[PDB]
Amino acid sequence: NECLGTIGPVTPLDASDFALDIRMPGVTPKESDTYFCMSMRLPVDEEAFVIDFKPRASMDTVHHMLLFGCNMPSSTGSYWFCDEGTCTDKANILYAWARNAPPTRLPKGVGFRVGGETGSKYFVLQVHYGDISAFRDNHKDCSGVSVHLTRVPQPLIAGMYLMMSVDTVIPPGEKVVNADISCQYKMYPMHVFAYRVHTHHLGKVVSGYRVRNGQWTLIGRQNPQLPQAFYPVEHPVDVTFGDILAARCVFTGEGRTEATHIGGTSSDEMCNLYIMYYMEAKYALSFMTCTKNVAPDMFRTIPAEANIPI
Ligand SMILES: [Cu+2]
Ligand SMILES: [Cu+2]
Ligand code: NI
Repeated sequence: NECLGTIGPVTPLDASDFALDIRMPGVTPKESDTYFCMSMRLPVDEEAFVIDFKPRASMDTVHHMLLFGCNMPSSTGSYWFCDEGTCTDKANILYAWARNAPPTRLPKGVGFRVGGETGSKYFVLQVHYGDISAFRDNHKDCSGVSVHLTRVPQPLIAGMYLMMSVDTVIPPGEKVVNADISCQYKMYPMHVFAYRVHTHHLGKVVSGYRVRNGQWTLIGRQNPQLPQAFYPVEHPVDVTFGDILAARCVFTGEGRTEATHIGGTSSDEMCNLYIMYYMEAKYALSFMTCTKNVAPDMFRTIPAEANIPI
């Protein structure tokens, strides 16, 4: 979508609301599959709430876009290759836009808390230029996301529960390697409303579940090779103190002449399940993470769908 020019990136929507456009600074990808990053300091220092997102993506070149909240972008520059890093501190994903899998809106009354003393001070945008054909014109690109921010406190707060493997090793040619992740939930109840799966080329299926008294409730199941957008859940699933979140990524080593471990490059793998949730404002925490596997055995009871592709 058009570069903003003279009007700037901030549009007053009303006294309490305003839209902030986060766009690439007129960039021109010179190689296919370029990952460019840029940051935007929040205009206000006080706490605000992000209540909507509107993509401004060029349907041709842009493969996917991710918007994160953090306090220390990886670079002080205008833009930079994301392979340099997104955020020095923890990058809290807030939005993902995938080319052929349109994003779902946040439920109304739900917002991510930013700014203030504890929320993100910056937004970091990542734009993945896949096919850079339409860039021979050597035209500058300003794709991005328009965020709707409000100072009006939201009754439900959005957060992210990230389950990620750190130790997986996929022997070469190995037909099937599983990456199990599990943790006991120890906070106030959260309600999952969307999920996103992330894996590199060896990923076949990624599934996540709430396990309560031994029964498995599907949160989300997706083939990570399909566009990695946040997909809505079939039905809202509350996760409560006492429950255990379980996730499994099914990989294959076929095609690889060497072992593949967890890592950031395409020759490495990742097993990430982003579980987007909402919590009552007074009980809400913005992010939780599980990088462990506390109930290995429990996986003997994982639904068969978790192993069969989709
Ligand atoms: Cu992409
Ligand atoms: Cu990755
Ligand atoms: Ni409920």
